[PDB]
Amino acid sequence: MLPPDILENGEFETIYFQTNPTYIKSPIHIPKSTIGKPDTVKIRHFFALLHQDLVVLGLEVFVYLQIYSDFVEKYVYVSKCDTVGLEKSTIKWGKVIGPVLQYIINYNGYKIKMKNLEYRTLPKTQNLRLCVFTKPAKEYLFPNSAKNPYKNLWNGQSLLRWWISIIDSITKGWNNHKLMIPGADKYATRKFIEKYSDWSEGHIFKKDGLAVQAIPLFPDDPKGRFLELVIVECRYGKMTVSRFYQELAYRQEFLLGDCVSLIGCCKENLEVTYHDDLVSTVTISEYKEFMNLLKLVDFSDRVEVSNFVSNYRKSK
Repeated sequence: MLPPDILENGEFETIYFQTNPTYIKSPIHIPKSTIGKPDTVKIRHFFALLHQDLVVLGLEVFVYLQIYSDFVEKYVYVSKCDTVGLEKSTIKWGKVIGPVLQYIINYNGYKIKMKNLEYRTLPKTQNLRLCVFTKPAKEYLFPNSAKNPYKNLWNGQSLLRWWISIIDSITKGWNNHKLMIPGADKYATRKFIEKYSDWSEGHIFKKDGLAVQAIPLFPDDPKGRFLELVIVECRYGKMTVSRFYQELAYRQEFLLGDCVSLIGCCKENLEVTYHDDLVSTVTISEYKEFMNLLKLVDFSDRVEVSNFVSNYRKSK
């Protein structure tokens, strides 16, 4: 999951666990007329890097498996990524996030139970979709960490350049690499990807039809927050994909934001082999319990951070 260069024989330690694969309703609205509706299985991935007894880096990724008869539409959604900054870093965190995210993208050892009415076998043909949004918040995962002396505080453009470099390195040979900065003109968006030959402006989802039937609603996604409003306000039967992205540029999160951008990459018709890889798997409640404890930690306080790490090491 990580190179020996990064883990110096235990000076560093990883927290990594998945939720048990859980059936959910589709994040992309399928009609009820829809013929051949897929089953959607969601897996949460949490990764954290530890240096001695302190958290230094965190990454949360959600994997959605839209299981059809002959293939899987596999969506990999980066939920949150953050650093702590209590110590002088010494490590370029892209050299950790990259390999970890690539591991999560390519993981195919899920223990999926059969749909009711022993483990379900996934189709081998899988179409990958990697979905990332960039928005320079101060503390995505680690509260009060923006106060730390060695935390790098992104601006919108530097965070986008950082994510483009990471995603490009782990999506080599993929069918497309799409970047959209809602509200920016094409020339400004093109500047970020001028040195990336495989990247183009736009998005990866279906270009026409209703937006709710093409664009997935991910949790805590600026894109998804507008999709939520379209559904609540009952505009889901009228707003096209084109009109959605047009109006997305005028949302407060984007128009008042700092280079808030949306990245998508696809790889089509990848033959995957099932390969179990024994990792820590937890119930959803145990996952949320961990995440709720992490939200109550003062990550400006080495005492509270070391205590949180100590309590997790006890629970395994």
